[PDB]
Amino acid sequence: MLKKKQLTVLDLHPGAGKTRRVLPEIVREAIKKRLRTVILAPTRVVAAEMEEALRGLPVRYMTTAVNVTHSGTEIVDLMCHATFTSRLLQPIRVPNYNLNIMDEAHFTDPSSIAARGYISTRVEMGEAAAIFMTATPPGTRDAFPDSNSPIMDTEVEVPERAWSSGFDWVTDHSGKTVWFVPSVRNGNEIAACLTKAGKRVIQLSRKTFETEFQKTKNQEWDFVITTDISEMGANFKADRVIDSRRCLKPVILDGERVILAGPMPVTHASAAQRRGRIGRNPNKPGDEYMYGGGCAETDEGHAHWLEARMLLDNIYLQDGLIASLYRPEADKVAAIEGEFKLRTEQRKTFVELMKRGDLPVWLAYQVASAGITYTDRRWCFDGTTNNTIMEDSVPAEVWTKYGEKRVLKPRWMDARVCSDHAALKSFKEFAAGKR
Ligand SMILES: CS(=O)(=O)Cc1nc2ccccc2[nH]1
Repeated sequence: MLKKKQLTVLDLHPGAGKTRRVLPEIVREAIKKRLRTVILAPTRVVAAEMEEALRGLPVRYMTTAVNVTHSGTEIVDLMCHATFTSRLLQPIRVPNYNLNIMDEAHFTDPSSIAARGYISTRVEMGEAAAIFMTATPPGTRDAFPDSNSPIMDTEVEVPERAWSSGFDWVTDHSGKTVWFVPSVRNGNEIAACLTKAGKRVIQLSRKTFETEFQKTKNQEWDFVITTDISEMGANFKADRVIDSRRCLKPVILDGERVILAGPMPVTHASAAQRRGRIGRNPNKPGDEYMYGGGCAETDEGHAHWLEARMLLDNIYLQDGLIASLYRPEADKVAAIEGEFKLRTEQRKTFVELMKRGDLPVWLAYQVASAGITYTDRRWCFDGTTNNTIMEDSVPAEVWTKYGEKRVLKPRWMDARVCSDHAALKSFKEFAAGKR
């Protein structure tokens, strides 16, 4: 695997031991060969699990999620996918890694897709090797891969709202269930219904995942209600997955706004990763996978692949060259390579809007490419009437940094800034000049 111009897809089935068995073998061999190596974890939770798999090996943990004192001598770096892409974008030296290892390499967040594009381009240029570790490579059509133990697969209607009757099988279960929902708001309603029926429920989403995931170890629970973030190597001691088979798709309409379309079917890869939370224990056959819909290739035209192009157009590779998306996922977007390349000062604004601003890539781009500076929040209030953001059926209002109460009406409307209470709270803080 460790030869220049090699990209290997380590596509062992879920729970086959890619992280705990294969990865330390790869790392020892890379250290022996003096390959400057990066290991990319999708989440801080996975970064911490990797430390345990790699214990004793000379690895530099570029994450506050791991407590180790380093030698200062490590040639193997470990960081999150997002951290890698973030450092590429910033005016900071990122080593030209000889070996690039991406764990949970199916992750479809923009920074992960961009990292795969940058890495696969360096490999194609002859410069580097790469290993993408996932059961579900891009364009996989198999929602029912092999498992450590046999799984009971049943197609069944799954509730997406509070229910009173007709789903006794949901609550009649005495074990632990991981339930994939298409959104935080949908999980909130299902969670409230289960809590009312006497169940102990933990909810996981991107913003809450590190903190809340620890509850699955520290407290007794009957259900975990999770969005798609638990597709990325989250492990549970569960004997059932309930899968809505639904997700939200961010969609750019007319180059001018982002909507959260759906819910609509998941990809085959997502469905296989959802299912792959169970069947992991060869001593516990008969884990259950209950699924409420079919799959479709909903990554086609999904904003994350266009956002990935906005990131890659703004990453230095060599002179004016621009990294391509990883070939198997390159047709998910219709973009002109280089169309999103920004001049130095607009690029700095773009980066700050994503890093400090915590804005979605697409929205950060609209603001930065308009020539607006990071602290100029006038655009949060001068949109068309149909861009008015609503909070509990009334227009959302903030006090501007000038001390004026104004209706939140952004010039560019991206649905992700108000997809749940937490998102809108964060965007209100932004519009007010509070970060
Ligand atoms: C024990 S340490 O030296 O803080 C490990 C480390 N090295 C880093 C380099 C860049 C960013 C974070 C980093 N954390």
